[PDB]
Amino acid sequence: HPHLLAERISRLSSSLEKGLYERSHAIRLCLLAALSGESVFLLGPPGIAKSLIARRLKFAFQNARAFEYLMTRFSTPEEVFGPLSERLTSGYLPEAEIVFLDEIWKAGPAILNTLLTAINERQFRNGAHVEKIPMRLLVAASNELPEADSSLEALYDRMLIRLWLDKVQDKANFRSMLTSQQDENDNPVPDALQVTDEEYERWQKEIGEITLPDHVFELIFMLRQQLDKLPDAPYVSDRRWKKAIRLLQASAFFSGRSAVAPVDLILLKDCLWYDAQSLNLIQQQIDVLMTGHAWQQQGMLTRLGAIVQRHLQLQQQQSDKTALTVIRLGGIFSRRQQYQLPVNVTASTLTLLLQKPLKLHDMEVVHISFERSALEQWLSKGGEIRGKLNGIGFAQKLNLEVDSAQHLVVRDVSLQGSTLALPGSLPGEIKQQLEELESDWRKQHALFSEQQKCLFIPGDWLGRIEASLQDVGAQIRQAQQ
Amino acid sequence: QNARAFEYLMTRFSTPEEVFGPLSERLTSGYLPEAEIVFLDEIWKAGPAILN
Ligand SMILES: Nc1ncnc2c1ncn2[C@@H]1O[C@H](COP(=O)(O)OP(=O)(O)O)[C@@H](O)[C@H]1O
Repeated sequence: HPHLLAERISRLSSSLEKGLYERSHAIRLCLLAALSGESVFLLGPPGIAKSLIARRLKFAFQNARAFEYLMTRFSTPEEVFGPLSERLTSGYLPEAEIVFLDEIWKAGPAILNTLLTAINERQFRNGAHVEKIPMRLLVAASNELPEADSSLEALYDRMLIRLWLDKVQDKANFRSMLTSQQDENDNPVPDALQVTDEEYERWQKEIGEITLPDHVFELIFMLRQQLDKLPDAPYVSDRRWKKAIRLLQASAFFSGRSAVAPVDLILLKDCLWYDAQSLNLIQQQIDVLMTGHAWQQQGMLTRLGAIVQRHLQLQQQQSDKTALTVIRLGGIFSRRQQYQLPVNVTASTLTLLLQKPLKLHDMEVVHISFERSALEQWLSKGGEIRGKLNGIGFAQKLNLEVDSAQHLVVRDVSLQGSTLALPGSLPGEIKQQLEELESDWRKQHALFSEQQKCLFIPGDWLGRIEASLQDVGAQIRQAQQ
Repeated sequence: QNARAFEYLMTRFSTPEEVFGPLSERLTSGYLPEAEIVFLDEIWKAGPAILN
C-alpha cells in the first residue's frame, strides 16, 4: 500500500507538466503544499507562467475552485473576500480550494490585516459568526521584494515555500515551448489520477504520524548553528523550522517511505532565503551539508586522514631496517659528484622519512618530500637545496649534507644529525582500519541509491551528490596501493 | 491547589463576549473574571473594547 502511493504521485505530476517546459520544480513543489496545507511563494518577472500553475493544481482535486486576483494599492476587501449586504462571499476566498494573489507587496492595510488570520486559523469573519475556509493551497506571486522594516514582512515570514522562477535558458526547450498546441485552459489530468475529498482529509492525519529518525535530525542539529554565527546569514525563527517538518514528512510519505529521509532536506533551499543576498548563502550552506555531513561524506574524510597519519607513523618507526645508500661516480670533476639510485627510485615528488625527529621552523616533521629534478643538481654541482615539510607548505631551505657512510644528514638549529631513509615496499593494522572504512562507504552509497527517486527532488542536484560520494571512495582506494 | 487556567489566542476578530463570557447576567463560568492564570497571546492586535 505505501509503495503504490509513489506511483500515483509520480503519474499525477507527469500530466500537469504537459505544456510547461523548465517548470518541473514549480509544479511538484505546489503539489506537495496542496496535499499538506502549506503555502508557496513565487518571485520573478511577470510572464513566466506564474498564473497557470495556480489554475492547474485545481484539476488534481475533484471539487476545487480557483480564484485569480491582482492586489492593487487601492483595492478593497469587498472585492477579494466578497461584498456585504450577511456577506455575499459566493465564489471568492472563504469558499475556494486554491486562491491566487498576484503582487502581494502592494495591497492595502485592510487586506493585509485580514490575510494573516486565514492561514493560521483558516477562518473568515462573516459579520458576526465565523466559518472555516477549506483552503488547500495558497500561492502568491509578485516581482519585487518588500521592505526590511514594513508591515508586509508579517506575511512573508508565514510563507514556507519561496520559489524564484525565471525565464527559460535551454535552446532545445525553447523551440517546443514557443510552438505548443496544448490548451492551457483544458483538463489534461485523467479522472483516475484525481484525488477525492476523503483522501485529502486522510492524508493530513498520516503526515503528522511520520516517525522522525535520530540520524536524519542530526543534519538540522548542525545546520541550525551555522546560520547563527555568520552575520550575513538570514534570521530563521522557530516558526519557520516547525513548519519545515511538515513539508519534510510529507515529502517522504508520497515517495513510498514511512520515515523521514536525509535526501528530503534539499527542499530547504527555497524556504530559508528571503532576498537576493540570502539566496547565495542558503544554497551554499545546504550544498556543503548535503555533500559533507549527509551521507557521511565529510565524516569519512576526517577518519581517513587518521589512517594515513597512522601509516606514516608506523613507517618512520621501522625505518631502521631500510637505510639510504648513495652510489658514487667517476669522471673528471673538481667536486665530489654523487649519484642517486637508478631503477630503485623513479618518482619525481618522492618522500623520504627520517629516524629521530627534529624541530624545523619551530615545528615537528615526520617525512620530507624532495624533488627528483632538484636532487640531481645538488648531488653533483652542489650549493643549497629546498624542501617542504610534511608534504605541505613552501619548499624551505634545509641543512642537507653528505655523510661518511654515503647517507643524507639533516641538521637543525642545535646541530642534531638525522639519517634519512626511503619507505619500503601494508601492515595488518592499516589494512584492518581501511577495510572497515570502505564497508561504511558502500553502505552509505546504498542508501542514496534507494531514495533518490523522489518526485520533489531537482534533477541538477543529483549530479553533485554522486560526484561527492565518488570522491571519498577514490581517496580511500589510493591508500591501499 | 485551586487554579483555573485560561488559554485563549487574542485575535483581531475577537469580541468581548468571548474572552470574558457571553451575556444572557453574563455567563462567565470559566473565563477571565474567575481565573487564576490567564494567557493572552499577541496582545498588540485586539479591539478597542477589549483593551479598555
Ligand atoms: N516558461 C513557460 N513555459 C511554458 N509556457 C509558458 C511559460 N511562460 C508562459 N507560458 C505560457 O504563457 C501563457 C500566459 O502566461 P501568463 O499567465 O501571462 O504568465 P505570468 O502569470 O507569469 O504572467 C500561459 O498559458 C503559459 O502556457
